[PDB]
Amino acid sequence: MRIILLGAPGAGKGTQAQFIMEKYGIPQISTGDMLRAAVKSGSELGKQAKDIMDAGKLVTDELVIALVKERIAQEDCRNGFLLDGFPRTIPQADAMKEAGINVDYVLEFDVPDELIVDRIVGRRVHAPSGRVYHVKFNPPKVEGKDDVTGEELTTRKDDQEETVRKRLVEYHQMTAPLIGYYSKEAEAGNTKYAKVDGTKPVAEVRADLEKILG
Ligand SMILES: Nc1nc2c(ncn2[C@@H]2O[C@H](COP(=O)(O)OP(=O)(O)CP(=O)(O)O)[C@@H](O)[C@H]2O)c(=O)[nH]1
Ligand SMILES: [Mg+2]
Repeated sequence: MRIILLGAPGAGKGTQAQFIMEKYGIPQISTGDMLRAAVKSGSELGKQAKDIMDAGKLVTDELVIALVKERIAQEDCRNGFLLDGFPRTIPQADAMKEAGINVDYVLEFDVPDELIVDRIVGRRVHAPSGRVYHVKFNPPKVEGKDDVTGEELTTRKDDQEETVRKRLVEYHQMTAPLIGYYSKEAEAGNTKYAKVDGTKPVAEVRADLEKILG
């Protein structure tokens, strides 16, 4: 089973990764994990990636696709793989096709923007220890305090509402054509495509996934 899982930043698609991995006996793979592992390994692609990253440059789509192709040839992908959060653009999807990398399902994990903003802006952290909380959905023991140390909890600057909203605007503009691309691929019989309501309780999402995936 070969699955691409797509979702907006903050939607929390990763909440279903372990369910999928355990269902099919497949690893969760990502461009970030692939790059880190390649650089650490000193492989040929890893050396190219390290030189680019060490200069503060972005790896090319061609190198990213080559890393995907290499990753899925590894023995742990014999049963398939869960490719998390990539492709991100039509050019990247077409490069997957040109390279010969088809998947069985593309799953779009949807959460409304306003709920994403709620899910994120309510987060609070204790930076010294990296413990995190949420005001409405997972309140702390003592209002505004880490129930351990009692130091004033903070909010991460990346989690500021205006930064969150800007990220979502950019994501939808980038992703709309890609969703349409995969719906077309499904119409052509090359893959299957389904949207998932990620706002539901996790067991409800899981049941919806089971109906999609058979
Ligand atoms: N912080 C940050 N994240 C970004 C940016 N652009 C895209 N992202 C993506 O947004 C996500 C932010 O993480 P988080 O707020 O935990 O979102 P999430 O949906 O719960 C994480 P997951 O997709 O694994 O379930 C990351 O997956 C990150 O790769 C950016 O400019 N800043
Ligand atoms: Mg994830």
